[PDB]
Amino acid sequence: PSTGVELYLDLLKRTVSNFIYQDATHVAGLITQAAFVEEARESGEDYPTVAHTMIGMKRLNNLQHCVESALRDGVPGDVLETGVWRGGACIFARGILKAYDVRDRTVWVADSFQGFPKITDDDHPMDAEMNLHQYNAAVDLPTSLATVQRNFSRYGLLDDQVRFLPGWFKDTMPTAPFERLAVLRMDGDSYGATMDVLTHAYPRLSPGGFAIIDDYCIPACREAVHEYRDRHGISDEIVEIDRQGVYWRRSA
Amino acid sequence: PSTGVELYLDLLKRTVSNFIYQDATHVAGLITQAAFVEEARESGEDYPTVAHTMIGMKRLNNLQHCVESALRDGVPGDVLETGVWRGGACIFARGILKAYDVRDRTVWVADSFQGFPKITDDDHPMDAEMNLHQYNAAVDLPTSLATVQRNFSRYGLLDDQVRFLPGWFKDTMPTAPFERLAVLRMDGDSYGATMDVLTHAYPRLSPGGFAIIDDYCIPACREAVHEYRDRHGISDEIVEIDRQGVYWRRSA
Ligand SMILES: CC[C@H]1OC(=O)/C=C/[C@H](C)[C@@H](O[C@@H]2O[C@H](C)C[C@H](N(C)C)[C@H]2O)[C@@H](C)C[C@@H](C)C(=O)/C=C/C=C/[C@@H]1CO[C@@H]1O[C@H](C)[C@@H](O)[C@@H](OC)[C@H]1OC
Ligand SMILES: CC[C@H]1OC(=O)/C=C/[C@H](C)[C@@H](O[C@@H]2O[C@H](C)C[C@H](N(C)C)[C@H]2O)[C@@H](C)C[C@@H](C)C(=O)/C=C/C=C/[C@@H]1CO[C@@H]1O[C@H](C)[C@@H](O)[C@@H](OC)[C@H]1OC
Ligand SMILES: Nc1ncnc2c1ncn2[C@@H]1O[C@H](CSCC[C@H](N)C(=O)O)[C@@H](O)[C@H]1O
Ligand SMILES: Nc1ncnc2c1ncn2[C@@H]1O[C@H](CSCC[C@H](N)C(=O)O)[C@@H](O)[C@H]1O
Ligand SMILES: [Mg+2]
Ligand SMILES: [Mg+2]
Repeated sequence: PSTGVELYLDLLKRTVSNFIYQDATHVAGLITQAAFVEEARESGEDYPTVAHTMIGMKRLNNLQHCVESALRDGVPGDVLETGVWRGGACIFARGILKAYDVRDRTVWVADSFQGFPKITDDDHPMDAEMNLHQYNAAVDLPTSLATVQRNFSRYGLLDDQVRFLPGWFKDTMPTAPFERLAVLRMDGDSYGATMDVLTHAYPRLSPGGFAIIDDYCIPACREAVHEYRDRHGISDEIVEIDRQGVYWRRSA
Repeated sequence: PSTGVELYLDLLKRTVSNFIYQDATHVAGLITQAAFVEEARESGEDYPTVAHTMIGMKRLNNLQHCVESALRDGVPGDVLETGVWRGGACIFARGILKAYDVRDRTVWVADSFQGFPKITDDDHPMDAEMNLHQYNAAVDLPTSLATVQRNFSRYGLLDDQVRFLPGWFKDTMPTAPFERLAVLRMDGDSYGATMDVLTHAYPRLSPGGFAIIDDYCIPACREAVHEYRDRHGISDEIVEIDRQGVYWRRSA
């Protein structure tokens, strides 16, 4: 990075993922030690105790790629992340728009702001077995709307181009008041959250727009992706980002 | 802030002072609670447990003012900080040069890298009384050269335009290899450290350059400043920054 924009976006990635102060990770899943590990934060594989995003540098770089490509190529629409936790990825998205002085696109921040949902008999069997709800406390996942707003304000990026969609995706997505998306970033882990958002938000993704599946390594997530793509006859190349995420670019 | 440069430098200030994650302060001096207090970090009056600078937002803004004015006005010379702790103010200084693609100026980082010196019989009576050495561990002040280098690297700002002057100022300043300074930032607290640097570095401060006295609220520091100014017939207006620091701009 040499230009002001390049320096800003580089620093913003380093800051939301907190390579700057390198906070400890929660101990959960495959992470058995609390110590900061560079490689884990680089590929977004730990559970930061303090950092504002857990998606890591490779998926932040991907988000930047997708937003910049949409801007460059004149792909119409907003940016939506479904599953935002402390807000770091959406903060970075808003910063990208800020850096290029884009005044006519919005970052939509969608989340229960309550962590993973309690499982009921309505849930897909794979979601029920996985029961993501059980690790809400373990990785400090429930994060209120007020806290996420607090966090945008800390980098000076809380403004009218950031809009919030509080609630469960099955409830908020069908009538969410955006008309077009240039980037749809899905990070809700489950079959349910993935299918909710593909069903109700993907049709508003512009041709040339990007669909990012953060959690593709999770079998329930991946099953929703393939079910949805099969149903709609979507054959757009699935491109791998790191050990967790993939994306495709919508051809039509 | 709206340009890439403005956004970058704004974020860099917020990051080195850690308004982003808002670390606790040490409980020392007039600070009686550990909790982050916005006003205290804004004015640089606490003792951050994690942040890379303790000078606060107002004195960061002042440093930016002085460096940008020197660049704008074509004042020749490098930037020197005497007393750098974890390096945050010097990191920010390097960032300013980076933002404007300045390739012909250096940030000089001068410190014992060991905290305040033990008092000897040679010390000024006010320094002996104050005995700053007593506070080293309490506010985690001793910070090694390796750690400071580590810290610049985290921002991507460790390069050949950052040079280090390890040692006591009375030892390092008289023969420090720089020829001219555009900004001289003094943050060594004591009569001794202030007089060391005024004596041996100030004569290399260019006309139009800036002399920043971070610690002017400390009587021993202020005593050195007026003794030095009186000796050299310096009458340049002393301008307040906040409740600790002042600066003047050199006319003669
Ligand atoms: C710590 C929280 C995570 O828990 C996990 O990562 C939980 C992984 C469990 C422990 C695994 O199960 C174990 O596999 C071993 C090979 C054998 C072991 N024996 C005893 C049976 C067995 O316990 C995995 C394989 C369980 C299966 C069902 C699975 O795929 C679980 C996924 C759960 C992911 C949980 C949510 O993590 C999310 O992962 C995404 C990839 C990230 O992007 C991020 O998404 C927002 C993250 O959210 C915190
Ligand atoms: C905890 C470490 C600091 O300890 C301090 O901050 C020391 C504060 C002493 C205790 C103060 O004295 C007290 O003032 C009260 C209002 C009343 C109280 N009664 C009993 C009289 C009285 O004790 C101050 C006013 C003493 C005078 C001599 C002074 O200015 C002290 C300077 C010593 C500063 C110590 C070093 O702090 C440095 O202060 C600079 C202003 C900062 O920019 C920063 O510089 C690098 C910082 O370094 C950690
Ligand atoms: N069905 C659902 N409806 C709404 N939010 C959901 C949901 N299932 C999971 N979530 C939310 O999905 C998020 C997954 S963590 C998301 C990580 C985030 N993108 C980052 O940058 O770090 C959590 O905040 C959780 O509250
Ligand atoms: N006589 C002396 N010679 C060299 N370094 C000294 C010194 N007296 C004090 N110091 C150093 O002065 C520093 C004061 S703290 C400086 C704070 C720093 N400018 C910031 O941005 O946060 C300490 O790092 C200490 O090691
Ligand atoms: Mg994920
Ligand atoms: Mg000071």
